[PDB]
Amino acid sequence: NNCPLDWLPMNGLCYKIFNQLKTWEDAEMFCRKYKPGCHLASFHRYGESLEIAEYISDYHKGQENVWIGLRDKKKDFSWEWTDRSCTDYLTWDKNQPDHYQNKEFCVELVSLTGYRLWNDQVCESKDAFLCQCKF
Amino acid sequence: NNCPLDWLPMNGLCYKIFNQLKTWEDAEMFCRKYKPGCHLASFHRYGESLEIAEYISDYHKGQENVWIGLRDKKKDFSWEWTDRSCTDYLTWDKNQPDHYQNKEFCVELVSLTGYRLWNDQVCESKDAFLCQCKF
Amino acid sequence: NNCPLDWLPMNGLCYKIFNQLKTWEDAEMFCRKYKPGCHLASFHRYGESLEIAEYISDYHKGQENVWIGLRDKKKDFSWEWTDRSCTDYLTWDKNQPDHYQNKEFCVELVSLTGYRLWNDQVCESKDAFLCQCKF
Amino acid sequence: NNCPLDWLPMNGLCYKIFNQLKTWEDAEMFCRKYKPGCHLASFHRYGESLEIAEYISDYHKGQENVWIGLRDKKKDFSWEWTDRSCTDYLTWDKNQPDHYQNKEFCVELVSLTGYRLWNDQVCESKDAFLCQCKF
Amino acid sequence: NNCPLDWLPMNGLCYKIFNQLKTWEDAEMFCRKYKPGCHLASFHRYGESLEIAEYISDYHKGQENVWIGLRDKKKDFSWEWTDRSCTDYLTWDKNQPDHYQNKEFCVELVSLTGYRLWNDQVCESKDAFLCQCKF
Amino acid sequence: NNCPLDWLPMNGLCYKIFNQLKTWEDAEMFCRKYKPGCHLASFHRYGESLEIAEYISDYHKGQENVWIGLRDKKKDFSWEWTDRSCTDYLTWDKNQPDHYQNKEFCVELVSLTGYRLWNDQVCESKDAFLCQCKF
Amino acid sequence: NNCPLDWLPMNGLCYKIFNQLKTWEDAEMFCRKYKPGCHLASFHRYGESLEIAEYISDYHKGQENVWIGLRDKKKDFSWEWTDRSCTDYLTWDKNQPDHYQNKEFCVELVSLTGYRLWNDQVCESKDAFLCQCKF
Amino acid sequence: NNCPLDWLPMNGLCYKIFNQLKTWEDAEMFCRKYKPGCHLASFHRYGESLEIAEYISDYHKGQENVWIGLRDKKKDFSWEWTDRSCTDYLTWDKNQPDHYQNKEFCVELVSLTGYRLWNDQVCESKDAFLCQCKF
Amino acid sequence: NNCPLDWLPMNGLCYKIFNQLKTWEDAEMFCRKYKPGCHLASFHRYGESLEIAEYISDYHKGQENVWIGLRDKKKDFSWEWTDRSCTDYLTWDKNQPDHYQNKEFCVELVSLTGYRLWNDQVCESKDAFLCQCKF
Amino acid sequence: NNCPLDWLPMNGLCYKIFNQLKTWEDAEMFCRKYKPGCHLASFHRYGESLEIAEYISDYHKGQENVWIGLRDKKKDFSWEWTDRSCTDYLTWDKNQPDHYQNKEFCVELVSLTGYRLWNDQVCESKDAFLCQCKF
Ligand SMILES: OC[C@H]1O[C@@H](O[C@H]2[C@H](O)[C@@H](O)[C@H](O)O[C@@H]2CO)[C@H](O)[C@@H](O)[C@H]1O
Ligand SMILES: OC[C@H]1O[C@@H](O[C@H]2[C@H](O)[C@@H](O)[C@H](O)O[C@@H]2CO)[C@H](O)[C@@H](O)[C@H]1O
Ligand SMILES: OC[C@H]1O[C@@H](O[C@H]2[C@H](O)[C@@H](O)[C@H](O)O[C@@H]2CO)[C@H](O)[C@@H](O)[C@H]1O
Ligand SMILES: OC[C@H]1O[C@@H](O[C@H]2[C@H](O)[C@@H](O)[C@H](O)O[C@@H]2CO)[C@H](O)[C@@H](O)[C@H]1O
Ligand SMILES: OC[C@H]1O[C@@H](O[C@H]2[C@H](O)[C@@H](O)[C@H](O)O[C@@H]2CO)[C@H](O)[C@@H](O)[C@H]1O
Ligand SMILES: OC[C@H]1O[C@@H](O[C@H]2[C@H](O)[C@@H](O)[C@H](O)O[C@@H]2CO)[C@H](O)[C@@H](O)[C@H]1O
Ligand SMILES: OC[C@H]1O[C@@H](O[C@H]2[C@H](O)[C@@H](O)[C@H](O)O[C@@H]2CO)[C@H](O)[C@@H](O)[C@H]1O
Ligand SMILES: OC[C@H]1O[C@@H](O[C@H]2[C@H](O)[C@@H](O)[C@H](O)O[C@@H]2CO)[C@H](O)[C@@H](O)[C@H]1O
Ligand SMILES: OC[C@H]1O[C@@H](O[C@H]2[C@H](O)[C@@H](O)[C@H](O)O[C@@H]2CO)[C@H](O)[C@@H](O)[C@H]1O
Ligand SMILES: OC[C@H]1O[C@@H](O[C@H]2[C@H](O)[C@@H](O)[C@H](O)O[C@@H]2CO)[C@H](O)[C@@H](O)[C@H]1O
Ligand SMILES: [Ca+2]
Ligand SMILES: [Ca+2]
Ligand SMILES: [Ca+2]
Ligand SMILES: [Ca+2]
Ligand SMILES: [Ca+2]
Ligand SMILES: [Ca+2]
Ligand SMILES: [Ca+2]
Ligand SMILES: [Ca+2]
Ligand SMILES: [Ca+2]
Ligand SMILES: [Ca+2]
Ligand SMILES: [Cl-]
Ligand SMILES: [Cl-]
Ligand code: NA
Ligand code: NA
Ligand code: NA
Ligand code: NA
Ligand code: NA
Ligand code: NA
Ligand code: NA
Ligand code: NA
Ligand code: NA
Ligand code: NA
Repeated sequence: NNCPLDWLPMNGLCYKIFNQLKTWEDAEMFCRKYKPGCHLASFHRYGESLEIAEYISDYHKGQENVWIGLRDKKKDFSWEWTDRSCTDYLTWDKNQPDHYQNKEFCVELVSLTGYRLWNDQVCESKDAFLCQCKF
Repeated sequence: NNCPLDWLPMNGLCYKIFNQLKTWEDAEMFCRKYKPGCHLASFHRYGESLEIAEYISDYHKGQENVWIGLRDKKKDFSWEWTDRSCTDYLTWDKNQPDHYQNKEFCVELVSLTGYRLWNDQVCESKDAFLCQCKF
Repeated sequence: NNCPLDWLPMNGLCYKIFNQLKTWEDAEMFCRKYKPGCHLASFHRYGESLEIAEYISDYHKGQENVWIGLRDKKKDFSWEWTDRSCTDYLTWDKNQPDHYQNKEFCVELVSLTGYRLWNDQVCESKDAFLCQCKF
Repeated sequence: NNCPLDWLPMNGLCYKIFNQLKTWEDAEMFCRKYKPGCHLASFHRYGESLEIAEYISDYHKGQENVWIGLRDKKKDFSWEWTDRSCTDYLTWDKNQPDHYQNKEFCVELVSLTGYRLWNDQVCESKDAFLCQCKF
Repeated sequence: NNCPLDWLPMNGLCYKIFNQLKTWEDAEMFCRKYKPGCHLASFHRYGESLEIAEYISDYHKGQENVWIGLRDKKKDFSWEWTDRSCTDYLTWDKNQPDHYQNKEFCVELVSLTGYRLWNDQVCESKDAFLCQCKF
Repeated sequence: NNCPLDWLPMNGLCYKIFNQLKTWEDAEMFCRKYKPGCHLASFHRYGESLEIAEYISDYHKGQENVWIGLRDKKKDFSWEWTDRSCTDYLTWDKNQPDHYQNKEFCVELVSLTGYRLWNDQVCESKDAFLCQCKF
Repeated sequence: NNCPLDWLPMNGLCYKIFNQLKTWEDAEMFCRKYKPGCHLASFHRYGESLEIAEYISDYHKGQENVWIGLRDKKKDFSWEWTDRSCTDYLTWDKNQPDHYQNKEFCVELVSLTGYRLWNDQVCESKDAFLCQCKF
Repeated sequence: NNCPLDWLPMNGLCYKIFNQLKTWEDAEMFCRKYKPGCHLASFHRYGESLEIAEYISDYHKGQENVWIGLRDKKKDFSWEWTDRSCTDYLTWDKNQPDHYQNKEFCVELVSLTGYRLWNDQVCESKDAFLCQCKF
Repeated sequence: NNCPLDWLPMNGLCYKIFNQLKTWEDAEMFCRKYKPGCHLASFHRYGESLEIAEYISDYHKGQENVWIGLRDKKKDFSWEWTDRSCTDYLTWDKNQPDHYQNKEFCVELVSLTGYRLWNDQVCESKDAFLCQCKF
Repeated sequence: NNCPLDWLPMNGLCYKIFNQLKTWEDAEMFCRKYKPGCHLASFHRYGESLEIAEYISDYHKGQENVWIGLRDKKKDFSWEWTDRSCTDYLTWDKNQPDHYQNKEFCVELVSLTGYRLWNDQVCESKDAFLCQCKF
């Protein structure tokens, strides 16, 4: 009804992991250009993080990390979602975010954590990615 | 429509009884692989038990017991649903759960009770099963 | 399109008259086996009665009365709907229900009242019937 | 979606102009038998008159007037809608309704006014007609 | 799904930029004649401007401006939407509207502003256009 | 609180039986002049009839009938509520309304029916009355 | 409660007729300074005209007309409400508005019509006035 | 806001235990006559039972049992609430209901269970009671 | 009455201008200490801007600008509301914000724009201010 | 209004910090005795922690830690809220909970963290406390 068969429906939106590897920026443009009304995913509750993590664990083969829509463009710990939603929830991995070497401003789901925790990472890294769309 | 023709729409979700016999664990992952977001069914009110019980008695094939999403992971009688909803409702059959022979940590609907009551059973045993999805 | 094109959409559900003549219980089992989530129809509002009456008058030829889902299972004047919804609405015909000779425990729409009012009738009578479904 | 592609969705219902010419009675019965849950159209606010008027102009060419669901069944200026909705809104053309020569009891949208205003007319006149359905 | 796959679902409606050059009036008629209930788009919220601006930037390349449904038919700065919705939100570009040379009465989204802001333009100019439909 | 302590809160409105005897018109004017936005009560649901019937039985002793806001001003059975709400629910007593002797045009709740059913009565008769107000 | 006892609650706002005589400008400023969130009244549906008309008749005796919030600020028949709401509804008296002798730019409810219909009048005329507030 | 200080607010309603002792019938009439829109309490979810039980334990001194609105007038296990709500939830004590000596048709909260479980009891018994009101 | 009589009710909250002149931070602490749940005002809709502008123009004498709750805490152009609501709406004045000489990090309504548009200003400036509260 | 003047309204409930020092248990029963339905506060999202933290820092008296409704009854680290809401959120301070000296099974907001983080503490120790009510 709300979403096509191969998309995860949650709180009015539809989510899908893509196994293809891309930079954070390339992943966002792809989601946006996939169908009108799409972006890399934004998270707003713990239940979402867990339902999403399990979904990726079941539908994604490999240990590659997954890009999500959070980023720090101003480069000063002001994380914002590409979909323009509120940053009213977080779940950083242990010791994150750390702006490692001052080159990490794009967020990724950490494979080692069952895709449940976030990590700021180099945007030029090649990760799989999670799109979020309205249908 | 809210659900495909052969699914039971109920309080916003869709349910279906599958007659193929599987272990509790394979019944779960089967549901999750039918479509992203599905799980073995969870119950939260008396009306659902009755509705579900009637649906199964009308649509199943055979006289098998049915696996649902409730399971005792810690083995300390701490029942949790695979869909992560709160365990705010329970409807055990007479004298259950009994962790019989300390080898029962999975819940099934009991066929002899017309599929209304629950019973903790051996997870490696095979049963028919009830999936729950959001479309 | 909440319903197939040959069903009447009404307050979240779908309705359809079946002109084949059946006993009250055979009608209920036919609705039940039609598709999951169906029963003989339940009524909860004055507006539903008038809408259903006209629908029946237009799609139901002849003057056979029509079975709906109300019945007195305990034979004690406690009317219940087969869909388990609340009995919070009643529109009995003149001098009904009367449990005539204590042999009438099933409810039908009365052809003579333009299918607006109800009558308790011998359950084994053959009437056309109104199914209700969730799609 | 709320309506088929060939229909106009407005405030919860679906509307379609039919260009076949019919008497008011035949137009009402055609709508009723088109599919369950339909009637000639009722109007309740100025926006609806304006939206319908433009819709007909775009999808109904020619100078034929259009039947709608208002009629004077008691013949004493008691205008009621066939869909049983409230007569809480009227938009009569200049000097209407007038029961001209006591032969006018059905209401049509007047082509010369761009289908904005109403006229009471001989029910046996052949006009195009506007149906309203629930899907 | 609320909209066809190549349309943008937004607050109950569906939007689509058509990359064809037309005068303001031809663009309105094209939308109106597409399916019943469409018009050049109306805007009522800041979030809509941002969402539309981004969508247009991604699905409409080049520098052609885009027609929207606002127009000053009376020519005394009384801006009205073709879909008759209320003019309760405005987002004019710097120093607009200005009725430049008494020849500008139709509104367009300005490419140079990233399609975020509005400008009144000569109605016979050729722009791409944004349709809005209710499905 | 939605209503003063001696008024019955029901579906957004406040109701109160006044145990004073008045003609139908004096009863309407009394309610109207009580506070801005009051009228003799209008009814739209079966649940309201039951709730009101019980309330009146408990707070109005004796056998005097009770005026409600339904009246046939035109005298051709066109029943309208004084609060201008839609006449979309009726619950006439046996064989009513009958315009007995061409002198009955105002409606009252019938004491002998437990204030559940309606009757058209001579407007100059003295009944207690039921006011409805928006606070 | 939604409004004080001395005010009429209608569709979310509160209305009160003031019997003091004032020019249209003084009436608008009195409403604004009465308390934050008030203006002379705006109308958007026929029900409101009818409810307001009766309210004024009951709580405003005498033959004085009543100021409401509609006015032609540009002086070219561009009627706008002081509360910035949409002019989506009009109910002018016979042959109004007429800009009689080019001195009429403010709108009053006409006493001779029972306060149902409107007239454009000399803004400096002393009329009673209707305020609208949020509480 | 919703309820007076000494009442427990839950799901739109207000609840209060009265320490005075009365028969079931006398307790119901008292609630009804206390203020318009009151009855002995009805329960519809487990959380209600527990929040209520705790409230009574804290505000009620003594070990006397508490009457609630459930009863079996037809005397055949058809329990219904005096407030006319659905019987979509139950929580009988161990081995209840038992229609002991065929003289128990009124329900009471069992003090020994911390007022959490129900017991069918003699209606002529003197218990404290829980009223439920709308304000 | 969602608010005290000297406050402006608006979309669930209450607003009030304070004419005393304070630095941006002293204004925020004054709103905070006024009553629990108060801050300098946040804006989220075009309609709020216009309503607040008129309210200020009527209850605020003089031309002192007015502090609102937006500020750039990280001094990096990342504007946040003191009430922690989402920055999903902006209405900057011409050529603002400009961080003039890198000393302006607090936002005020501009008197010259009729209090409609915003300007980033030196936080130590003395302005009147707008509080917002939940009552 | 939703709450009394000296209470903090937040997501439908009312909160207040009490400075009187009490044991965790007496703080709980004190809240329950302030009004039926109250309990020590429960948290379910990051925004509440921040809102509450700020409120307390502004309205308390002293530098005491604050008791909240979370407590480990079974002493097996199974935290439950006194208001019976699900424990779907947690925000422990550094290295907590530690069941230190196996004598800590009650949670307090830590003053040195600006009242944002939690810590399990000795239940017999005294602290300021945060009540939560529904009015
Ligand atoms: O060194 C900081 C760096 O950590 C990376 O993640 C580490 C992780 O913290 C560590 O526990 C694991 O063993 O190896 C990972 C990969 O080196 C992050 O990817 C990076 O963003 C920084 O946070
Ligand atoms: O012995 C515990 C065991 O009981 C099984 O159920 C029994 C049931 O108790 C008995 O009354 C019936 O006749 O036979 C059933 C099947 O042996 C449960 O299936 C099992 O899970 C345990 O609970
Ligand atoms: O007499 C009890 C019996 O009545 C039937 O209804 C009658 C009805 O009263 C009469 O008006 C009509 O002409 O004939 C009907 C059929 O004989 C009911 O159908 C039956 O259920 C009983 O209630
Ligand atoms: O004479 C009453 C008659 O009017 C018809 O309408 C007229 C209309 O008023 C006039 O402006 C136009 O030029 O000619 C129409 C047709 O003669 C109505 O159609 C008819 O119903 C009567 O009301
Ligand atoms: O001069 C009025 C005219 O402005 C056009 O916009 C111009 C703008 O004036 C100029 O400064 C900028 O460099 O180029 C813009 C695009 O041509 C408007 O497009 C036109 O409608 C008038 O308003
Ligand atoms: O006869 C018409 C008349 O009926 C009154 O009701 C009577 C009823 O006719 C009678 O059978 C019963 O015993 O007493 C009723 C109460 O007087 C209506 O009240 C009146 O309005 C007319 O409809
Ligand atoms: O002549 C235009 C003039 O009309 C006034 O209203 C008239 C009204 O039309 C008439 O029916 C009544 O008897 O006398 C009124 C007052 O002369 C309007 O008040 C005025 O504004 C003009 O429109
Ligand atoms: O004897 C059945 C009878 O039980 C009463 O309750 C008992 C309860 O079951 C028992 O465990 C306790 O020791 O004493 C109670 C009082 O005798 C019920 O009150 C009655 O309704 C029956 O169910
Ligand atoms: O020049 C930057 C400076 O501008 C101030 O605003 C000016 C405004 O540009 C001008 O139109 C008006 O006449 O005078 C204002 C005050 O000098 C802003 O107030 C200031 O914050 C900076 O943005
Ligand atoms: O030792 C465990 C104990 O810690 C207390 O908190 C300490 C805190 O760890 C330390 O950093 C700070 O300087 O002093 C605090 C007070 O001693 C907790 O209060 C207590 O509950 C335990 O967790
Ligand atoms: Ca990192
Ligand atoms: Ca078992
Ligand atoms: Ca019968
Ligand atoms: Ca005519
Ligand atoms: Ca221009
Ligand atoms: Ca009568
Ligand atoms: Ca005039
Ligand atoms: Ca018993
Ligand atoms: Ca500036
Ligand atoms: Ca600790
Ligand atoms: Cl009803
Ligand atoms: Cl907006
Ligand atoms: Na999301
Ligand atoms: Na479930
Ligand atoms: Na039904
Ligand atoms: Na209609
Ligand atoms: Na739009
Ligand atoms: Na009413
Ligand atoms: Na208004
Ligand atoms: Na209840
Ligand atoms: Na705000
Ligand atoms: Na809470």
